[PDB]
Amino acid sequence: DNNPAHSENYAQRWRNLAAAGNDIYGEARLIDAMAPRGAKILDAGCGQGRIGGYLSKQGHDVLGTDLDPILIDYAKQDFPEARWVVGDLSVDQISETDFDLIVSAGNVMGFLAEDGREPALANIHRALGADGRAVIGFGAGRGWVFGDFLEVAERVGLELENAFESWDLKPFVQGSEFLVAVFTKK
Repeated sequence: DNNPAHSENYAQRWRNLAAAGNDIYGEARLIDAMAPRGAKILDAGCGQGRIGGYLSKQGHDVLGTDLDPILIDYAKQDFPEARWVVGDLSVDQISETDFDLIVSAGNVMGFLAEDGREPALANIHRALGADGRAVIGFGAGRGWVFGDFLEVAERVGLELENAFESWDLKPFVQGSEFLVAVFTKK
């Protein structure tokens, strides 16, 4: 009996998040630590803008892209000092470039079709500035085998700089169940 008249408006969203008090900004903290001040940052697969929105509040120039139009609408309401766009990274080229940082923190790789994976990563690569970095974090057993992911990344020209098993920089080791991979361009 669920329908779109059951969802939260702007007030309710804001109050419910402040009242939840959840540690939801870990990924944003890492990107902030890596960023120069006023960096240009792409939140790739941004959902309703949790990471990019936080970054916009730190004075960065943020663009968030996601395929879900309802969530981009929430982002536009919640974070009007950032820029937000509906698009599917596997099929729709990102036309903007020279991003200092690009972050993927969605952790929803299983929804990305196999044939969309290389185009998605080539897309990231093209949007990256010459001296920019891409930081992509997702879990084991959540739609993408880490070795294939790295292979696809390297094939499109994203060069692994380092890898961690968490957004708080614990080292990626044998049997690690999560990957945060940092890439440079070319």
